[PDB]
Amino acid sequence: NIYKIDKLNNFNLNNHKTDDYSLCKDKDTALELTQKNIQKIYDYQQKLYAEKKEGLIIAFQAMDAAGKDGTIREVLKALAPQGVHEKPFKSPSSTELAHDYLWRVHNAVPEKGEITIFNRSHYEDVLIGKVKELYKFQNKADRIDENTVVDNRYEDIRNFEKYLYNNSVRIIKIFLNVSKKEQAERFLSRIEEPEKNWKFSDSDFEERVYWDKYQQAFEDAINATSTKDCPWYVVPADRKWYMRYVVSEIVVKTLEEMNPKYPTVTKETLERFEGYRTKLLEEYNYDL
Amino acid sequence: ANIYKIDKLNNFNLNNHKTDDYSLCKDKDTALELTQKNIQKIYDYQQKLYAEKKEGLIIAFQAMDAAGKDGTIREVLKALAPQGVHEKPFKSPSSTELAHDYLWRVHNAVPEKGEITIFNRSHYEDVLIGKVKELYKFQNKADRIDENTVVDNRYEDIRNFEKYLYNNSVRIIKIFLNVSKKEQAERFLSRIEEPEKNWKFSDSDFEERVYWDKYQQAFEDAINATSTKDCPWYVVPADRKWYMRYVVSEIVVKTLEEMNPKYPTVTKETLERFEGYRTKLLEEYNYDLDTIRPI
Amino acid sequence: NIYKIDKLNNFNLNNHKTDDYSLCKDKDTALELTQKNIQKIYDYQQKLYAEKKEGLIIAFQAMDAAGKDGTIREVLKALAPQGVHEKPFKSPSSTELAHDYLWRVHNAVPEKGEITIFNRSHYEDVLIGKVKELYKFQNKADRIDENTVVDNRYEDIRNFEKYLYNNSVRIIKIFLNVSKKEQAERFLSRIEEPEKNWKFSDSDFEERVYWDKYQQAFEDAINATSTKDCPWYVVPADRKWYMRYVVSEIVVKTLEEMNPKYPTVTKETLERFEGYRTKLLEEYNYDLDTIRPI
Amino acid sequence: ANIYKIDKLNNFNLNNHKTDDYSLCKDKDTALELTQKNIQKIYDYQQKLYAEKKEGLIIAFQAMDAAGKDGTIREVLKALAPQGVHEKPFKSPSSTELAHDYLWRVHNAVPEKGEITIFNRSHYEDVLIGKVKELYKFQNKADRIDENTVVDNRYEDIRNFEKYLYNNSVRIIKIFLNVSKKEQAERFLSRIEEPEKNWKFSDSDFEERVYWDKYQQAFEDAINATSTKDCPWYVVPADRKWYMRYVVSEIVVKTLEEMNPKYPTVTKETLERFEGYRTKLLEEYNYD
Ligand SMILES: Nc1ncnc2c1ncn2[C@@H]1O[C@H](COP(=O)(O)OP(=O)(O)CP(=O)(O)O)[C@@H](O)[C@H]1O
Ligand SMILES: Nc1ncnc2c1ncn2[C@@H]1O[C@H](COP(=O)(O)OP(=O)(O)CP(=O)(O)O)[C@@H](O)[C@H]1O
Ligand SMILES: Nc1ncnc2c1ncn2[C@@H]1O[C@H](COP(=O)(O)OP(=O)(O)CP(=O)(O)O)[C@@H](O)[C@H]1O
Ligand SMILES: Nc1ncnc2c1ncn2[C@@H]1O[C@H](COP(=O)(O)OP(=O)(O)CP(=O)(O)O)[C@@H](O)[C@H]1O
Ligand SMILES: [Mg+2]
Ligand SMILES: [Mg+2]
Ligand SMILES: [Mg+2]
Ligand SMILES: [Mg+2]
Ligand SMILES: [Mg+2]
Ligand SMILES: [Mg+2]
Ligand SMILES: [Mg+2]
Ligand SMILES: [Mg+2]
Ligand SMILES: [Mg+2]
Ligand SMILES: [Mg+2]
Repeated sequence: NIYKIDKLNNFNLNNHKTDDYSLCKDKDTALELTQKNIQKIYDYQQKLYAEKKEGLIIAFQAMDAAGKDGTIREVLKALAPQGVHEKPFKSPSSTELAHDYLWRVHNAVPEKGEITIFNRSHYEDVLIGKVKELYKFQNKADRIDENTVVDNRYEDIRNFEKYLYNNSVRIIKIFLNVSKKEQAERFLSRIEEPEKNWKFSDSDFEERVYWDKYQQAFEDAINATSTKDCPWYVVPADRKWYMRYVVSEIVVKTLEEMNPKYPTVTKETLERFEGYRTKLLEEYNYDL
Repeated sequence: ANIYKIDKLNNFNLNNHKTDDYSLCKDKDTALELTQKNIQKIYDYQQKLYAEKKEGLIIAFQAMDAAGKDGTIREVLKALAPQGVHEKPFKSPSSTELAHDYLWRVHNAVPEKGEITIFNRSHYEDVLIGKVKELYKFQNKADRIDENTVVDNRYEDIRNFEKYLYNNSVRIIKIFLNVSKKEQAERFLSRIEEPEKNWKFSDSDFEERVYWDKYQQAFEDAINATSTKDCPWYVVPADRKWYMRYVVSEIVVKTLEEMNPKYPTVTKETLERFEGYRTKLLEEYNYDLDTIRPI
Repeated sequence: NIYKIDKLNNFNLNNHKTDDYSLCKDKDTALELTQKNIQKIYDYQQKLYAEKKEGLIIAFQAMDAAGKDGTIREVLKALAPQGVHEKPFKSPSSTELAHDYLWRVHNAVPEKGEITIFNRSHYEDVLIGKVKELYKFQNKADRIDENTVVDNRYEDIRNFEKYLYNNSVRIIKIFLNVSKKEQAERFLSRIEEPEKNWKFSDSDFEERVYWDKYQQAFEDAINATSTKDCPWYVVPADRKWYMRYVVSEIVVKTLEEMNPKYPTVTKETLERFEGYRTKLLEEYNYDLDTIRPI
Repeated sequence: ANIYKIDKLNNFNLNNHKTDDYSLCKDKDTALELTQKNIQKIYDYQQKLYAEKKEGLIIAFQAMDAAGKDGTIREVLKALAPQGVHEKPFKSPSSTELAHDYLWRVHNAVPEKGEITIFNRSHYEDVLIGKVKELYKFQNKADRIDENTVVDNRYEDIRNFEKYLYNNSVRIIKIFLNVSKKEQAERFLSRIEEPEKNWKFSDSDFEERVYWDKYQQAFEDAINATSTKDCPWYVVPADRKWYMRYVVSEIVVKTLEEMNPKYPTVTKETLERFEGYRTKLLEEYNYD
């Protein structure tokens, strides 16, 4: 489709507008379809957790004020608490930098049965990491050539994500594609609305100088890491209502692929359970 | 303070707390509606708590099997947004956990300031099944550890841990879901009979019933030993799901109300810099942005 | 007990000289005895690890260049790798500060059978934390009284260390008491010796302006947290050879009190193991080296 | 030597690697002394590695019970200072570890740059006992996971994980302590007969011997599938402890030599500030 990228070297960011709304032009229709999706997401979550077969990472990667937290909140607040974690990837700590860049990411992968939301991800290491060439200023072995760091990261990311797939963990990778002007509108709202002032930071503003280089880094990453098993989704982010609709559709269709079910217990277990049932009935004279 | 809130030591008589009390709200449909209103208020409080990053909250459920821990967590606390929430079931300790001290695994799960951690079971298991089955007698420990004071030292150390947490901006809500033995049996029958619930039944669920009375006494002992003003116990009648969900929603709302979270007010320095950012943004687009202020 | 403080409100730092050497006046004797102690520490560690009954924290708290790392290295390199962790407590990360201050410390406590060395400790929260009043700049609930933060930390620390003791974890708390001048000598060496340059920092120099306040904070902490179960050891730190001797003595004598032993198997296990012995011998037609030659 | 080092795929014949080869050093006392020389050098390199904070080292021992893992770790690596050292035994996975993917618990234990982590057993357990006992057939996983390719996918994913670590300044030394069944028996008899060693013996130690030949096959298969230039396997004869300790000391010291750690040299600006501090210190004590 128009938003799913599932092969390498097949992505042109200029062809993906930030304000496309072609799947559903009517805002109230989209709001309602979102609510239908959310109810199904809930139901699938309950089955996933009962079965304990397969985990799911829901990863959002986007510029500041593109919509990550608000999309996470509005679309996934319907989930029950059981088996859910949300992990924001912030500027790495000293300990995290002292380790390898996937250490903190792999640590947060969900168990089978569980859902982990990533607010940012391992892709920071080929986004800000690439744009600011952070590897040039970081401690590493003399034998690491700076000229292969980024290409090795794309290979290693491909390999890590495939390893996860092969071990019953799927990843949903969502790029919330916001325009520079819409970012500005949202920033002004963070400044002007006292309830939002806590969400604005110096680094939010400072990234704007590098806007075009970030766009290029996104394009490069999506070209390097989109596969059938681990696709990228490029979601127009200029309208929150439409972005929340599209994300709800991606999550529900991925859960449908996983097809979780309540487990069937073995015939032996069922016979033992029937024994316990009789004992319970006998204890209360069959008045239960 | 309340019929259900125990907030002083040595003040608890479990036989005076009926499993089927419903005195705060006798009408099921009233309670269902009020619970939904509570859940919205919990969400609103959570958003402020998360913004402020001042105080963390543990919501701990301790109860017998099929008392309603998971059901209550799901129906009431699905209100929360995902941000800043963890749910931690305490299961039979692993080798590594047993090789450590018993609070190690529990302290590791404590929330950050601004965050909420739900405990499905807790450190109290170490004075419930730990006491009932005298598990300390079969566990590795130093020769100098006096077996006769293990449990009393646990109540003291738990009091001190919870007070330490309170002194460091972490509150704990301790909820005992007080179910009857018969209602437990009814819920077990449903786990057996309903295919969608069969995964939730275990041999150990049935086998704990032999120790029912000993567990009741251990609960009473623990609540007598650890209820304080800062770290009270709530004894919630559990025989009606609708009522238990109402009461739990009320406890959570009222605790968040006491925490009184607010969206942070930024310093004068931040405000000055924000004015500069606003102007730069406006100038970049020739003042063609949505502003709530005049130009 | 000239160096051991084991009761509350019983410590006067001015009575503890940084250059006392009264337990062993002869350097070469002390060097030899330290080597003997190190071998004994290794032997005890092997028994401790086998038994899996009791854990040990060895915690060093001192100013920069007092000799924490060098003493850890020279004395505790005796240990086999199995069951050992060394945990330096640095400036807390965002995550650590978002948690409660004992979170990161409790996470690092050893398992039964194991030894964790703390280079700095939870006491930083009543040392630099008290000196610089760091609690005034940190996120916390409005109901927290800033004026009782430090006193509550001494009570909570006492309680945490007692809790550990009650759960089979001992703590050795060592204050390496160096003089301001000897610190200056050691700083000069870090500057002048190329292989040591990496160990010097601006913050090392800058702490010297707060020397007296740090001394007072150490005194306050030792007054507030010394007990029979969790004593403090105030070790003169102006001579490395003597400091290493004294530390080796404290560690040997603490392990001796723990009295670790290789475990004895149960009668049931012994019978099974005797059966396995027979099977092994029969498999090789008795051509195995047995200490019961038949 | 290239007699013990395997550094290419599909190049390994276990039957040609005898458990009692001693061809690098036939004289026990010469070997014991060379071991002590190596140990002094390992210590020196450890100090520099820790100062530099550029590269981490995993020293992984994978071997049957009583092959010599603990005793080799102890005798060869007790000379290490405690700073920057961890030892991690991989035991039977806990419920939480099984709920996660099999590399989660392994990757969590990887050392920081500057640090050394000893692995007693490793991620290779998942293609040793995991293969021998077909543990994946009894473990929760997604329905889409092909049981017939689980082990092959594990070799691929292990190759990719180890390469990823190498690309991120973490080396791994993989040591197979190749002990004979008879020598295992001799060592087990000692564990039974010496009361101080009884704690080291278990029913599972004795029970593994029924699968001896399947384990030998699994080792051969693993070493064929995972030996590379950057992440070689070392097949160390384990029937004589003195010789095994010598060879392990040689592998570790030569790997550290390759890492070539150095005490850092500070920048000219920092040096000038330090010279400022030196003067102030000298002035404070009147040049004493
Ligand atoms: N691997 C990595 N390397 C460098 N920066 C990273 C990173 N992973 C995330 N970050 C950065 O951390 C920031 C996290 O954004 P978030 O909105 O959570 O915090 P913030 O804006 O308050 C943090 P800051 O203090 O940097 O402004 C972003 O600037 C993001 O690019
Ligand atoms: N500190 C502790 N010591 C001993 N048992 C503990 C414990 N903490 C929790 N447990 C026990 O672990 C069990 C956890 O039950 P839970 O309902 O989560 O099922 P489970 O997933 O552990 C498998 P099962 O249904 O067979 O119990 C309870 O029996 C609880 O008492
Ligand atoms: N809880 C705490 N609160 C604040 N600061 C803390 C702390 N725990 C440790 N620290 C501080 O962190 C520093 C730890 O020193 P560290 O060993 O990281 O090196 P450093 O940055 O001083 C470089 P150098 O090797 O030159 O001394 C000390 O200044 C110590 O007081
Ligand atoms: N990934 C994994 N899957 C299954 N078993 C694993 C494993 N990793 C390690 N193990 C097993 O765990 C055991 C750990 O060996 P070790 O000799 O330390 O333990 P142990 O003998 O104390 C366990 P016990 O005494 O219960 O038999 C070995 O049998 C090893 O094969
Ligand atoms: Mg965000
Ligand atoms: Mg929710
Ligand atoms: Mg930012
Ligand atoms: Mg439950
Ligand atoms: Mg149970
Ligand atoms: Mg130090
Ligand atoms: Mg050592
Ligand atoms: Mg310092
Ligand atoms: Mg071993
Ligand atoms: Mg074994």
